[PDB]
Amino acid sequence: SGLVPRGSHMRIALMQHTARPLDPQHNLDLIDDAAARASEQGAQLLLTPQLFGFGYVPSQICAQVSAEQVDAARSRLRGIARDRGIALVWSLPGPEGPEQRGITAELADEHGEVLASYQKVQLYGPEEKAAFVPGEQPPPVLSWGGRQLSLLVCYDVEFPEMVRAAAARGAQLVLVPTALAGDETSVPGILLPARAVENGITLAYANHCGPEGGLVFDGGSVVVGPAGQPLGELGVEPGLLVVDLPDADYLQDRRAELHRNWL
Amino acid sequence: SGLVPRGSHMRIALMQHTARPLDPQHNLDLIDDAAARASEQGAQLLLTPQLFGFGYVPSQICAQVSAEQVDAARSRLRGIARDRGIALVWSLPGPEGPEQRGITAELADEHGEVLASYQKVQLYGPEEKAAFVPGEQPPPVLSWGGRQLSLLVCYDVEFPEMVRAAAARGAQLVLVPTALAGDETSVPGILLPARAVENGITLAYANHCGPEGGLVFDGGSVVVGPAGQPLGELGVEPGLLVVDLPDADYLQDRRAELHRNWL
Repeated sequence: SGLVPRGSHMRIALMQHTARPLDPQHNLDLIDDAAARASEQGAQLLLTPQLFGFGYVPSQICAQVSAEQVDAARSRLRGIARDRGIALVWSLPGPEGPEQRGITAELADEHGEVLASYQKVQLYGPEEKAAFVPGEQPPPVLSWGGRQLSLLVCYDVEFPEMVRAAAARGAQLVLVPTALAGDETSVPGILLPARAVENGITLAYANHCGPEGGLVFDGGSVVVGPAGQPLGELGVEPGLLVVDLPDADYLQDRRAELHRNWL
Repeated sequence: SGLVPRGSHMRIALMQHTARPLDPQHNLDLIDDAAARASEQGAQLLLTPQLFGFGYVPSQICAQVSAEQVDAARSRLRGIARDRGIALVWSLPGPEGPEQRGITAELADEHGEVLASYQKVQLYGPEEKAAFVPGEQPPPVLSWGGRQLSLLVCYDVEFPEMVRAAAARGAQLVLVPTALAGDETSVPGILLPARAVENGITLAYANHCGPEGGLVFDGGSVVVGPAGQPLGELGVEPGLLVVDLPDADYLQDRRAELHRNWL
């Protein structure tokens, strides 16, 4: 949005769109188009929504999507990051067999090489819990573009423990593919701004929108800064949000040694 | 506010007012007046603000308020709960010597007998940290009026770990004397509603207001229900807020055994 400002050195983009269940040719063509568009606007990274490549249909992924088909979508996403020359964060099933995989988020750089991979720890509801194995590792944190970036996926961000875990390892910018349906306004309206304020961090949340898999996704993709203010936000239609990021001490004051015994 | 509705069995009141530093005769007369007023409106419990009886002046409490003077204010508050026949939550320095005490919150029943006592765990800024010893115990949770009540004080509630600690021990209604100054709108505007939503609990937050101890307190006392909605709220003037309480499963889903290693 506009020329790249002085005093920003990171421009990110978020893809909000409707996937077709079980049609990864169509869904990855959409991600390829968003990646081109984001790159034309001078974004360095595009964040895409949870399970976008197969559509958000956990039971049907478990029943019908083989490890080989997930690998093929993964190879094509690595091709898109490389061919459109933009870092990409996507979210696919994990690479193991259908009975042993989780839901993952991955960040690939502008060469197509995956720099960080994270397995969703907090699965939502009985369909996700039956279709995927929850992760057991804390979120990764890595230098990229001048900041420490971290990954979480959809329901994870509603647990202040999960965002606290990223921020305690140095995260400044937490990127969150999501798939939020059913007019759940409290998540982006109440919980995300608190996660940003209570850790002094920025969070980007890229959602589906529209009719998909028997649900109607909320859209509402947003980047929330460390005052809890939206730096940029979309409504309920497909869009590409592009935001330039500018260049109490809860993280120090918290009595973590007591808190960890009280959870 | 109005007759006691059908389908509410708990009416609470919150006192919002300006204390005079180092004048506990005046400040406890104000609490006595609020207690009478709350009881006339059929409230069963009155919540009052942090350190109200001596005023919010941590350095001057450390330097000039003896253990005997704190004990005298404590005895008079127990007299007010008993003589006005209403449970009272107040917040005083702890009962030990000036060098060893913390800041506490206490709940006394309508007989004047203290049912729960809690020592503030998260102290705010260098004056509070120099004047008081932080607590080391989790918040207490107890049946009262048909619900499980818990206590926290001012900055504690800004740590999702502290509210999570109360809710994990069964709290449904968390009562919070506070002393918030400097137009900190993110606390009641962003953080309190998240604490209520992310635990499915109700929180009552009773603040000072006006000119006191070289600060200007925000008022903004509020009761926030488990959707993050204000059930009742005051502005910036002295007032008595009276609220009738009606009669995702984050607390179950959270992976606490991983979270406690990641803090």
